Amino acid sequence: NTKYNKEFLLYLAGFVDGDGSIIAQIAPNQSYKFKHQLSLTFVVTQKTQRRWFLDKLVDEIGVGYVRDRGSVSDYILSEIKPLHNFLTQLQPFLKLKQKQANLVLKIIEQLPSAKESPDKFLEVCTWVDQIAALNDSKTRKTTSETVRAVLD
Amino acid sequence: NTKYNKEFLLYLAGFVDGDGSIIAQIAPNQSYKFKHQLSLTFVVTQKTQRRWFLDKLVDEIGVGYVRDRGSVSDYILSEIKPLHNFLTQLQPFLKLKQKQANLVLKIIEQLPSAKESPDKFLEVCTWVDQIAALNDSKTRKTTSETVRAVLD
DNA sequence: GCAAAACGACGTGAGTCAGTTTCG
DNA sequence: CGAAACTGACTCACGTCGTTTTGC
Ligand SMILES: [Ca+2]
Ligand SMILES: [Ca+2]
Repeated sequence: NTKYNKEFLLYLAGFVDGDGSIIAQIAPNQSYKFKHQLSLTFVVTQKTQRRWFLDKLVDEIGVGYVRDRGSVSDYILSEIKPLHNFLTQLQPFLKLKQKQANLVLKIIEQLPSAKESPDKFLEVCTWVDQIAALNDSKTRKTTSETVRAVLD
Repeated sequence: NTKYNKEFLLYLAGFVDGDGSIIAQIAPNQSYKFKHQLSLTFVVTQKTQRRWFLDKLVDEIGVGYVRDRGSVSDYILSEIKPLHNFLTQLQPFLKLKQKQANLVLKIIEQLPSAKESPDKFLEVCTWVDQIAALNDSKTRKTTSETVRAVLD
């Protein structure tokens, strides 16, 4: 559990509100109990000629990694534990994505419960819909309504 | 000559490195002694549905305004001296556009003498080429090069 | 004659997902 | 099984200028 400097968090919260992304997804995957994986992702996108900035975040956040997708690169942090510790500290400084940040935090906290019950998992999927709605979601396919139909 | 709150500046700098833009332009205009106006502009672009964020900036920076362009809107600050005061205080916290911010300040401090000497005017235009160089310039037409219309 | 506002647009540089695979 | 990586791409939401006009 790394403790982050407020100055670094204040700046990062602004950069995140600008070019960052707090994403919650429901991925159909037949190897999971309820046939769907609950995926959470903290992302920061930037032109690849500026990847040093993203490479810099890896070092300062102390976790995560950068992937190059061509003309653009992404800083990615998926690990649940480090994501919770990070978002807890960043959250109070966010202005545009504070809500989704808190929704993610809530989900990580209900993960073990979600795995125990179909109605809890369904409820959590509902947390996901709200995050998507808060974002500028444009190509979403799997919603909680998709997960419900899975019943029988 | 307002003094801004440190934390407000930390966040804004991040947001600026994210969705902002420090623009320097040489705009051809016959009413000017040297046939070109030196234009400087601080801009923050955002989806129109999130215009509220841009309106809040107007109040917190205490100068400037927001313009609508359809799906997107912009917070714009062109006033030379308030811009200088603003950038001076923001500059120390920028990480991706700190260079262009300093160039703009340097350009401002030098405006009064560039109008005096044709060669000074050209050197300062060099400053705007540099700023464009630092940004992700893609549709630029007027450079210190074209300003060699001075040779006459 | 120049500061500052108005108005418009190119070509991305992002955001926000989807789908498939890995392996403790 | 399930956390986390890996590979992929749609649809913009931006960035970064250009031209023209207002106005003291
Ligand atoms: Ca943005
Ligand atoms: Ca950006």
